[PDB]
Amino acid sequence: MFTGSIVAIVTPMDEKGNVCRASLKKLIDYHVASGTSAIVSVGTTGESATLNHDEHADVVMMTLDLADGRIPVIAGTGANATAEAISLTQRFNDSGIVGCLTVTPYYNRPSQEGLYQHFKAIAEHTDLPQILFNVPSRTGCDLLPETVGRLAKVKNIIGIKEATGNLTRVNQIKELVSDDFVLLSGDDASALDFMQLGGHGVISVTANVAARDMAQMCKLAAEGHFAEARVINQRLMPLHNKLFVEPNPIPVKWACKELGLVATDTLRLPMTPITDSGRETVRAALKHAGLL
Amino acid sequence: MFTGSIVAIVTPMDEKGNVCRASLKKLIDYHVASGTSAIVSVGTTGESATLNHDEHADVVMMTLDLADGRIPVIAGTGANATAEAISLTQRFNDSGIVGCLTVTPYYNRPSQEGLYQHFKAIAEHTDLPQILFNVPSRTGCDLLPETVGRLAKVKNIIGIKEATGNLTRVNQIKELVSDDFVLLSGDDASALDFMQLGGHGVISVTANVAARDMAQMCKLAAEGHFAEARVINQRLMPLHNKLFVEPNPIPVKWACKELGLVATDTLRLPMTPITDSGRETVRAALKHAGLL
Amino acid sequence: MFTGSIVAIVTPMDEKGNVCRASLKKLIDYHVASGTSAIVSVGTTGESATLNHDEHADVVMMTLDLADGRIPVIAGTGANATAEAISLTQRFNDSGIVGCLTVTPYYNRPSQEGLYQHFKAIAEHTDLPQILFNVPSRTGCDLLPETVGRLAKVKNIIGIKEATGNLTRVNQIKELVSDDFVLLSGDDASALDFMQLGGHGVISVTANVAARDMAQMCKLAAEGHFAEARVINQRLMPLHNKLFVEPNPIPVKWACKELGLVATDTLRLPMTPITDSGRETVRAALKHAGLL
Amino acid sequence: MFTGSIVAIVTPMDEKGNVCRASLKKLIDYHVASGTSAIVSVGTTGESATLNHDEHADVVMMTLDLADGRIPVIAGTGANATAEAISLTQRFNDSGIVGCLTVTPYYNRPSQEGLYQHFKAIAEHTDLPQILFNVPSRTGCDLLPETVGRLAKVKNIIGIKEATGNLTRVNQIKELVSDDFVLLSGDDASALDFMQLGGHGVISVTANVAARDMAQMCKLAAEGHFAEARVINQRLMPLHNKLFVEPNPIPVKWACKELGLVATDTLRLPMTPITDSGRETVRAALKHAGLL
Repeated sequence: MFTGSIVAIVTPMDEKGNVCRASLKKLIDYHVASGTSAIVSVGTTGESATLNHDEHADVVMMTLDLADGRIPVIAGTGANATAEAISLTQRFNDSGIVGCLTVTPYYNRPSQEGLYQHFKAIAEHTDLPQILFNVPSRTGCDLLPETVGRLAKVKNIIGIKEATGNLTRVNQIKELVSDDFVLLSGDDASALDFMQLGGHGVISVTANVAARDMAQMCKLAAEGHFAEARVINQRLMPLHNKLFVEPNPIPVKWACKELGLVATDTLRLPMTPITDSGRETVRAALKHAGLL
Repeated sequence: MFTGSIVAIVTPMDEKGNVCRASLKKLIDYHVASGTSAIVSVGTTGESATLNHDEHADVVMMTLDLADGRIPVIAGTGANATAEAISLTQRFNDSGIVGCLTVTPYYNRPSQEGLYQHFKAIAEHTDLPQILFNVPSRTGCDLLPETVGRLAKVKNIIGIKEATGNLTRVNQIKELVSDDFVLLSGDDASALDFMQLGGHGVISVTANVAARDMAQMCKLAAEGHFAEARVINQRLMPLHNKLFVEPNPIPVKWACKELGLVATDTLRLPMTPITDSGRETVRAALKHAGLL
Repeated sequence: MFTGSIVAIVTPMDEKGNVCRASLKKLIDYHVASGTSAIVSVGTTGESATLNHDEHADVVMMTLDLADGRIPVIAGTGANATAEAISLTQRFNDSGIVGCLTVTPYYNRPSQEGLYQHFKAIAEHTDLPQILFNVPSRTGCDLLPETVGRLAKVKNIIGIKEATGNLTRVNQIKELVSDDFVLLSGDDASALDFMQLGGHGVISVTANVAARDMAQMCKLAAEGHFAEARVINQRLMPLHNKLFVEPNPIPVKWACKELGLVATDTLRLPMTPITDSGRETVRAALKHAGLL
Repeated sequence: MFTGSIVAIVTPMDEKGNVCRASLKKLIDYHVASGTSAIVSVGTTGESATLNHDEHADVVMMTLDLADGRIPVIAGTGANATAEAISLTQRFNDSGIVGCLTVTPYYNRPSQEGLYQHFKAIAEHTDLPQILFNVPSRTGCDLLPETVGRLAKVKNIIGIKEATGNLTRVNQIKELVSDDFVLLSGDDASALDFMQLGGHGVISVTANVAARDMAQMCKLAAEGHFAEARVINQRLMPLHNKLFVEPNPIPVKWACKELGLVATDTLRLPMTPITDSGRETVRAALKHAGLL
């Protein structure tokens, strides 16, 4: 499933930074019960940056196992070297995942033509559906709509997570691609606007802690009841902003811990513990959402 | 040596995309003869992003052996995961490299406190001199002068490659650190200005193909003879700019091949072959510089 | 009328730069026949910058006279000194205009509190409805939603022309103001998106030359037929962009001349004649729109 | 004189918002005694935006008479309409001012060709020396070095006040113009760096309240004694920054009043009184500078 509220799930860790199975199970049970459409495992919010490919794979397999068919799982598979992205993708073939979320190469700043060849080659060497992921603030490059349109012609490139926060992109992309190509927001604070403009859902950080509200908001939005959805969004808006008051996923892991959904808020360096000021900002956002 | 013209050297490759030993030797001899003060091996211009850590270590060791004590070699050791940066740094402990060039974590956007804990841990796991590297347009994050001052108090952290193109940083950093701390431009087009403000040199892309002029420009600059250094800078300014007409190192590798310095201009995806129009652009800038 | 397609009308000039009555009449007849909701007289596209207050007033009175009750007229009245904005506003009291379009002070970069006091004082000393105008790219300041919300409580501040091109502003403002406060796009290329998000119309440069299409697009948008409206918008999109290929109103005045709607494309300095390249770009956009 | 520390002088006002003659005389005496090289009368810091042209001419003439041949006076003559800039310039022909400081048209965003025709026409209607003024954050447009080179060939255009804060412009402009062409910082915080790169001085806001230190800093800089100039710059750096904590000239006028240099800190709307928090911020920076 590539529609509705999709959680960009945290990788819960113990005090030594290793995946905590008991916390992860609890989160998955929570998403099943709360009506989340799918789980992105080991994307950016899941600390893909600081797990090696072995641990990355373990977490995705553990997520599949615990999910036990009750909720679809999409694996993060992005890399800034095309050969590495292919290799990582091969690790998940015939695993049970329903798709992959794959980011524009970060740091090395390829051209549009380079981005096109990068994703075409990934797509060629798998049967798994691919969701492109654009986030220039993190990567230093910007997959423009024209190039998205070229890539949408590839059979198994089926959608895009668009995280510019630039809402003009929704209809620039939409007019260049087929009606079943999926447009997903990657920016929680502008996500309802994104859907109102024609987007089909959101890959969401807020959904980690407000899963039920997020699920209802996205369904109301898909039904065209945008005013009914804005009431919920307005409740969630302090969360949409303050979950990024310190680098993601520091705030959301703290929030998960405060709610009792995970055992510890431990991250891996270069992420560092939440400051006390961040604590009180996030706690106030959780209260505004009605979660504490 | 952490002063004068330091080349951010390309990793020349055969048509298969693997390191070409004869081309690399030719490049190193060229830098020895040209007066280049040091080599950065497998930094960004050397395609650190598309080489695995074993391949990257093989290229550093091969560059060191080929230099044969004639020119100091600095290893690129950057990673966006701290444990991974330590691990890569440790491959070079007691190897003969004189120091490491280590970038701010890219993509995961750490806070200033995160940047501090990252570089500090790295420095504590090595005896090698560490040069910080700040390049916000590639990384999505910006190591501010205040934090550079903090890290400069670590015995082992001895300078910064500053690639913002924002020349105010030279004296903001200088007043916060000791006189022994080295300040290096990471932006060829503004590097002479950077030295005129008190910078000690440049880690240069232009130097790959104009090593003699670059060495002489930096020597004049260190001596305070700025007007004569500008005459060289003006010859070189089209290269400073046009070597980024397409994503680096696509232009510089083609220019190396055109000058007979390397056998092929092959790169790894997501870098792609230079376009015809970029070919003509770089040819004209080489001509302007008097090289072709 | 402050809803639908509102033309930011050109001030047609003869060869000496003086208002051309015959061309202006033709334009007004054209807007009456084409279903334009209203005319903004002597706003930015009408060269408010280069007419003095006497000429400014003459053009607005001439526009009223020629309009002859058939179409409502809104006068541009903005100034970067509060006392000048008041004085200019007093010139139009009891003139027949239905409202004023008043820009954030440009150049002097006041604070939010300053912007609040600026517009409150203007509003206090007239009965005429006021439409706030935010356009940071031109002014160097940005009237934020919070401050719009404070100003909306003033009886006769009735709406805003929002020209950031940042579509998140629509619902940020809307939730802070009453349901009859009017939200108008000031950015043609993102205007349909703006209306789809809840905006009530557009103060438009494209409407100078594609009035009928613009009127229909805005009505379809108000009725919720967004797909039907996008077909028209897609026809107009090259115009929405290329009318700004050179500084507005240079392209649109040329376009008006090519269509025969005005006698000359003359502007006042520092606007200069369209280049030949601009000519062919704009002509191609007019053809794509089906106007030539 | 178009060299050294040139003050962008406030227009001190009584509580009614009109020019206060006793405060202005006190300021001019202060600059004569302090070693300030020249006064810019009714530039931006002098509230050119909120004074009509008659009031602005009255203040320039009063500043000239009070200077009584002891210190050269430069008139601000900027306007975004070319005919208006000419008219204002002509008020000062044969008046005793030594030159004009004239800004790129703000708000109407002319092309580079427009900027060329604007400044050229102005220069042709006067015998007075003209200093160009580029400040893109206020004006919405950017006079590039290439165009500065073009205008410098006009006999009458003799320098530029560069307020981008982008220090690369110093040598981009310098290589395109003759050695007689003057380069002046318009950004106090980067002005010493600007002079170290070959700049000839600064038109300064800081100098309003720290005229002695500024004159001495610029004198040391012209002599090449940069390290000793930095010691002064560091004393002054909190002012360089905090004098813009609220929109200029709100902070500098309050600081003038606190030092007993003017009778009131009154400004014209849309500038508003300094906040309590800004009061405390500016007080601390004055203390740091050793003035209070």
